Amino acid sequence: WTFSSEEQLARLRADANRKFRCKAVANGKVLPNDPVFLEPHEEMTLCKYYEKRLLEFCSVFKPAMPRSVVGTACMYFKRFYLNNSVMEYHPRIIMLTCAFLACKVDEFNVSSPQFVGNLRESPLGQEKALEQILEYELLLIQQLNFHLIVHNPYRPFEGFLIDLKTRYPILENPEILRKTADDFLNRIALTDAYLLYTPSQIALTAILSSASRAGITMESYLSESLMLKENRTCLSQLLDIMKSMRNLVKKYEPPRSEEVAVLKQKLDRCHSAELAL
Amino acid sequence: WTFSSEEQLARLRADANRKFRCKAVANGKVLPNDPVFLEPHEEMTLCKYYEKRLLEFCSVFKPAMPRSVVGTACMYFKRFYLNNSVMEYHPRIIMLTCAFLACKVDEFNVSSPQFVGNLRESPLGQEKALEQILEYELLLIQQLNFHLIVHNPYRPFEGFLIDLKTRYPILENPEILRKTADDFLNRIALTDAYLLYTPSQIALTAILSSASRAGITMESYLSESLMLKENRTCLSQLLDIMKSMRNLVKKYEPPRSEEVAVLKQKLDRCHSAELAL
Repeated sequence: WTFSSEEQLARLRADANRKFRCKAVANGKVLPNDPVFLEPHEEMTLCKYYEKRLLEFCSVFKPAMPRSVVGTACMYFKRFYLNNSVMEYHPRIIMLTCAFLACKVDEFNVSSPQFVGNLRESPLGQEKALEQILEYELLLIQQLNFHLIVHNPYRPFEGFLIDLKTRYPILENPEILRKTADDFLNRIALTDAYLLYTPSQIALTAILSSASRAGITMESYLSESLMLKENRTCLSQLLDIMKSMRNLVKKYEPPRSEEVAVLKQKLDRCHSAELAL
Repeated sequence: WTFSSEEQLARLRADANRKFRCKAVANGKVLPNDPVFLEPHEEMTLCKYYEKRLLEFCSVFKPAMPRSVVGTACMYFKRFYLNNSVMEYHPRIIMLTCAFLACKVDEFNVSSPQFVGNLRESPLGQEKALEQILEYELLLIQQLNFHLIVHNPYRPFEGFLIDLKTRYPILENPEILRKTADDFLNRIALTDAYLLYTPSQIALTAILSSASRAGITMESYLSESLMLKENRTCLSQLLDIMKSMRNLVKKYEPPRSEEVAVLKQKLDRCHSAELAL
């Protein structure tokens, strides 16, 4: 569950898209080239959109949801779709299933009625969503190969922040660093970076690249402090990895208002006709 | 998930009982020798009772539930409690969670509202049960070590029945054999036999021991047909294994009406006071 390239994820996602196309066509009600089907690239936009809808949900989640939970939930959502089609299991539901499962896994103390209680729908509407999470729970757990422990960036982040503040007492005002570094971490979390690097490299990139966004530079930081090494890197590599992630977020295209509007409708029209009977 | 003795399961169950006692006592509200706690032997009675309540539920389950499902569900229930206390997770709920998970795992086509629809409770009461299954789903899956595939006796049973009817055309009236052998299989399913032997040995014992209950004896059956061997046994062992299971069901003490009434009340009084805060 930590891959070697954007190409490797591209392939997996493509496979998932074909597998459904073939299943749908196999179950007769549609021709192989029917434009009802979403293209891998279209699935992606919808996933970007839902991952954002996922983030919003967690942000407003009244019983204040810890960042370990929101991070875990997003990792699930991503991994699910590396080999599953948006056309087969609706991401509106899978998204909410990832949040719930994540609360359970991370032992975040919240009951299901409390959880669905955070949805802007009538009491029965919310009960209905609770029902759908029961439907997809095992599916989600199975599609994750039963590997539910996900290591988030927030832990090594707090550690790097600690390292800096005691090592460079000048910046004893990290309250500014943290907020910036958090903003940047959120952007990385929206790319495939979580599936591509260690959470430490991810935490490190958020901090060094945010302090730097601020102007300040600790030219002796990596060398002096990080003579130590936990996640594979003779300094140089790390510098390239940071350049790599820093690039990923630079080239991240957010879902656009209207395309989503179209693709949602396609996705809805897809779940509408029995393609999966 | 196939053990070497009733002693091995006895130990596991005992451990589970102590672990809770210690957790409860650790969380202060109770003394180590408080009679509120159930003894391992008492847990057992309650489990026998619930496994029967489990069987009844599946029997009346309107969208006719296949025997693979009911068998799988009972295996879960048993395995859950090999290392978990009835005092900690109520078997009324775990029982229903095992049924649901089993429908999902075996791909028995039934939705959650359909499932809970089979409970003799008001619409909200049933929704409440659906909620509790969502609560315990992951727990159940985790406590099963993520091993959800359970091989039932019904498959090799149908095969042995086929073997007999073509090999001894006299008994071409197996409709009688089957019903008897099924009745006996139900009795084995209530003992630890499922956790102790292969489903083939279990299927074989149900058939050979039921034909025999009927009077008829095929002295050339094992030797002539079963020169073949899939599950460890130089004839002799098998004969001893059949003697073993045949013994287990002989010495199975069903839960008694009033003791249950008491133990339920103890169990309820247990879940009543916060022992698990």
